[PDB]
Amino acid sequence: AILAARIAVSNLHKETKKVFSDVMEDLYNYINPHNGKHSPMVAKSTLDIVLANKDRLNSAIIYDRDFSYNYFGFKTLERSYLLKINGKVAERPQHMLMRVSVGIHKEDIDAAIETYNLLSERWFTHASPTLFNAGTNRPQLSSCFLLSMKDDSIEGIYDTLKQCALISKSAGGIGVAVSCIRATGSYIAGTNGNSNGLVPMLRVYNNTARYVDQGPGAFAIYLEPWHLDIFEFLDLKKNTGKEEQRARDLFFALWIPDLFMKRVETNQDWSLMCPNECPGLDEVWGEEFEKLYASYEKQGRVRKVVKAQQLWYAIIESQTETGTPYMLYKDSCNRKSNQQNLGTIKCSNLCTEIVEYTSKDEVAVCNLASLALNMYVTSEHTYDFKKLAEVTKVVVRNLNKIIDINYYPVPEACLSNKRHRPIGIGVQGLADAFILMRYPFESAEAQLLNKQIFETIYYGALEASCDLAKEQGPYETYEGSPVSKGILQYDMWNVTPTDLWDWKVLKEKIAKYGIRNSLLIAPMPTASTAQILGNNESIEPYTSNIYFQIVNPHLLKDLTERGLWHEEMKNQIIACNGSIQSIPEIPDDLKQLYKTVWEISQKTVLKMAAERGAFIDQSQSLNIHIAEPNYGKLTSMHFYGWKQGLKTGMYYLRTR
Ligand SMILES: C[C@H](c1cccc2ccccc12)[C@H](NS(=O)(=O)c1ccc(Br)cc1)c1n[nH]c(=O)o1
Ligand SMILES: Cc1cn([C@H]2C[C@H](O)[C@@H](COP(=O)(O)OP(=O)(O)OP(=O)(O)O)O2)c(=O)[nH]c1=O
Ligand SMILES: [Mg+2]
Repeated sequence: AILAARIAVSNLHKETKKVFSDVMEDLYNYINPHNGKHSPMVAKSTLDIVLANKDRLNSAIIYDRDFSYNYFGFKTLERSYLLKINGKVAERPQHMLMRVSVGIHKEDIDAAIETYNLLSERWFTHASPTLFNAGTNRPQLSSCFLLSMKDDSIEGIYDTLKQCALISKSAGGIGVAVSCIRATGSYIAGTNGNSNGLVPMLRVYNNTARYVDQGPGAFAIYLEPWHLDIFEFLDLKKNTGKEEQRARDLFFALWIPDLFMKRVETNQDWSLMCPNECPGLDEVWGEEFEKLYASYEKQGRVRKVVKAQQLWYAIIESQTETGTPYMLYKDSCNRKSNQQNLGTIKCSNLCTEIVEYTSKDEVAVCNLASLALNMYVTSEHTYDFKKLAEVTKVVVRNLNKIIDINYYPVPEACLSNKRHRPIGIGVQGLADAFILMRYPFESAEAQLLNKQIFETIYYGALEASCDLAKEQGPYETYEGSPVSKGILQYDMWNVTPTDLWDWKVLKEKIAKYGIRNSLLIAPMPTASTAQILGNNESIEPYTSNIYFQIVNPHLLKDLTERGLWHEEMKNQIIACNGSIQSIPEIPDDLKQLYKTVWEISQKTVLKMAAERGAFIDQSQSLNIHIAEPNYGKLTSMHFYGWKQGLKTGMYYLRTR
């Protein structure tokens, strides 16, 4: 595959123009061969700027950087990231990167080139939609969106459905909070009828997701477990059953109050409620939620009572069957959100890393990028935290520009992003960083470096956001927020950061100028970009020693350098489903370093998530890998994560 990749890049170079401004002119002049219609594939404002600075821009680009991409990463770029004219790729990766850089920075050519170099050297990456759409007409640069139901009426349900349609069309994933919609059997005063509840409503969402493609629609549906239709909700993804009791193309998440977990643990009863009868449960959290909920129980405003454990069993069994629902702890998400001055946060997003406020007037937006953590390790096996912080500042300014540039699919999204200016900086290559540092994932050394990486990210992000506020003013809803009061994320976990960074001085800078962004950090999945860049995904442990059979480059390098490589090892790894643990020739220090996600404790995975979690103001797309699951294991895992203070206790459950 190494030679294959070079030939394919060489072929693309052969088959494309060299000069960036030339390619930009061809893209802009494009004429539809069917229509004879002039449909520019790049925006005029962007072309104007490129032609006006063509010598600097053209001569900045380093075409040899195209050879950096591995075989499958490059094919993925050819497949979806490089603009085509009549089915033939016109952009080199370098062209697309500069198109992106100018797309974000406009007149600021200094800025564009700095971004172009970071991106082309692979220090970080913008999100797929940004890479698709930057520098094009009506550019939709943001990844995903959150929304609440407008109202518990046919009017509201269908207006919200139209929003999802429009957003899906513009290539956004969606998280939707549905708990305010009344349940099965509940009275409808305007028709003198009774509601059929959530399921048939969700079947309309399900078919709308099948209908409207991203640029299939990906809608995660969020429900709080007090809702009367909670048991049916839990069946919607299952492969068995009647079509009318199924919504199999949606994704499912629970927005879990502390009270539920406490009542499961102490084996108490659990009241199911109808939201028309028991209003506002979704608009309070913590103690205020607890009081309200118990008050409705004392008022008899309850439709059904079950054992908390019977609903617990249903949740776990659904996860055993489908890997879902996702597990979010509502009170952890609200109690530790810088956005908590806005009101109660009703849901997360499609990938469970975004925690942002949504109302009938506001659709929250996820503005995302990831840092390639592997790049910050020196030949010395030391971590360049200073460089990591420096790159993080660049990314904050870039995402901040994206908020003002973005073409919003609905006006509610524009209003939310404009008022709160949240961003989500994540990571990839965490497992690679540890491997490069020679630290096993579970080691104490990895554990300290995990904290310190995320301390650095948060610090650098805050610093750039603060400089932005000094330059532009704080975001609109800043005063009255926890950070305006001197409360940073780790304080809300009661965590004292290491001595690596000077938080006292940063807090003084923030007390004086404030900050530009209500939120900053959010480790997202990185499924596409990690494969483009050749890193392990996001914060995940090592997936496998093999992925054409491509042995992991780091392992291959280490075994080659020791004299221990033999081409036979390939098939032994395959026979061991990606493991190197039972290969006798490989030394123990290497076996430890290259343990797979299936050989790594999930308890330590959750702990390490909680640990970094103190420095992540949003949440984290945290998958859980349990080869051989059972109810005790899942129970233990969820309760452990809940009690660690995790916002997102579980994204996907994976097994084998
Ligand atoms: C489910 C269980 C668990 C996951 C999280 C928190 C826990 C908290 C308390 C008790 C169990 C918990 C998990 N079981 S597991 O998936 O079979 C497994 C065990 C060891 C290794 Br190595 C890899 C996978 C586990 N990880 N570590 C540990 O001790 O258990
Ligand atoms: C009319 C109708 C409503 N519903 C649901 C949609 C909402 O969740 C809920 C109320 O719909 P609404 O459209 O609010 O009905 P309404 O205003 O006539 O009556 P009320 O004053 O009681 O609101 O009932 C159905 O599930 N099926 C139906 O055929
Ligand atoms: Mg009504």
